[PDB]
Amino acid sequence: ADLEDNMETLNDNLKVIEKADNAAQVEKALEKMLAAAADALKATPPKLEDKSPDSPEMRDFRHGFAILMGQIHDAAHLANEGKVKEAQAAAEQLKTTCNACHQKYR
Amino acid sequence: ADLEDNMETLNDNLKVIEKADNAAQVEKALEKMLAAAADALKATPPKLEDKSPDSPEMRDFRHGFAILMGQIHDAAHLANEGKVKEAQAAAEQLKTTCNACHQKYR
Ligand code: HEM
Ligand code: HEM
Ligand SMILES: [Zn+2]
Ligand SMILES: [Zn+2]
Ligand SMILES: [Zn+2]
Repeated sequence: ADLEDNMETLNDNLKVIEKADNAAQVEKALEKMLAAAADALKATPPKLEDKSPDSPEMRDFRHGFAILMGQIHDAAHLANEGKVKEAQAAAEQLKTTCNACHQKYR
Repeated sequence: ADLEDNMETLNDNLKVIEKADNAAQVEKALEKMLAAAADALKATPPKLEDKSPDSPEMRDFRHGFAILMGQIHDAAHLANEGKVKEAQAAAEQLKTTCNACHQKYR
């Protein structure tokens, strides 16, 4: 998947998490988000097309996913434990990260 | 990249880290390692080449990388602060997460 498709995946699954009945659905949705975030980390977003691979901006971008994958992983543990609404709230607070990178780079 | 190439990148940077001259270099290598761990996440190891991508084995396999990227992440911050030494000792203990996975799965 390219970046836009990976982002849609992060989007489709946050939606699923909000409305899931049970832990297993939340946990799965979260696995799917982890994979997409991971697959997207190597992308070059259109706004940063003209900076070098090793530029502070590109490194910042990559670090944005390291945060995101970190919180996703944590949300995965809560859901894996059976804690549905804590997991759903962990998915909601992830949005800070989505937003802080869209402000800079989308 | 394929899994061999990613593991090569992991091993390689650890040796760049073991003998780095400044914090910048430790940070750069740790970052390269995070990206190679990100990319490897979705590989299927030869040990599980017959297993479904959603088997319990493959799940536990992907967890190993989630854990490893977390620890790389924290090591990256010690590097970034400029605590070169502590970062070098941090990277050395990552080998636990390397061997732990290798022993189950390589
Ligand atoms: C789970 C949290 C996130 C959600 C729900 C999300 C959602 C989205 C959506 C819906 C789009 C529109 C793309 C399309 O039309 O298919 C998009 C674009 C984009 N996102 Fe995210 N995102 C998240 C996290 C992030 C993070 C952490 C970063 C950066 C580190 C990021 C970087 C970008 C960029 C650069 C674009 C523009 C892509 C392009 O035009 O090629 N996103 N995102
Ligand atoms: C910094 C930590 C790690 C280092 C330095 C490392 C290094 C290596 C090396 C040198 C190899 C031999 C393959 C080659 O010749 O390149 C290898 C293979 C392998 N590693 Fe790692 N590894 C690390 C962590 C992990 C983790 C966390 C996992 C799984 C969660 C993993 C899974 C595997 C597998 C499945 C192979 C066999 C692939 C093959 O050679 O066909 N490794 N790794
Ligand atoms: Zn892809
Ligand atoms: Zn960080
Ligand atoms: Zn974990």
